[PDB]
Amino acid sequence: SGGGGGILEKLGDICFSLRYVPTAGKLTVVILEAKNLKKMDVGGLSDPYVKIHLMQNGKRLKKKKTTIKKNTLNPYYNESFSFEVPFEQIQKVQVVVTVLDYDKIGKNDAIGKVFVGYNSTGAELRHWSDMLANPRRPIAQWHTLQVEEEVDAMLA
Ligand SMILES: [Ca+2]
Ligand SMILES: [Ca+2]
Repeated sequence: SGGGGGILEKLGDICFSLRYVPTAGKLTVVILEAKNLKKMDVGGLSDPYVKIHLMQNGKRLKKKKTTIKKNTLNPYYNESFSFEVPFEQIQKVQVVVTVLDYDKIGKNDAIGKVFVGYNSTGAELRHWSDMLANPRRPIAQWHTLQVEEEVDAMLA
């Protein structure tokens, strides 16, 4: 129950898998696809890429990013990323996933973001809990993107 703050924001959705291997402390995130993304270019679509941050206690510990897909609101990525998180800390971290529009000049604006892990709620918490309940198994799930203002207030 609960969560769902981004549902009516019409920013789009992201699908990714999570896998956690406790013995090795290996956390794997596969960015699969995004859909229904907000348009971010005047006269056009968006040039989306995805950023992943590992966080704890308001600090960005590690940063990864996908390749950029041009001129689409429904990008497919299928790009894998791994992090090292010891099992004693896996319930105390966040994985933050942000979709942005690449612009050749100017700060790249976020479309929206979500996080899973500590302090996550709703479908975000469910995905994380499913990952932890099933060591070694990747679990794929869709998530609704939420405005950065809101998500960042929860992460800070
Ligand atoms: Ca733009
Ligand atoms: Ca752009």
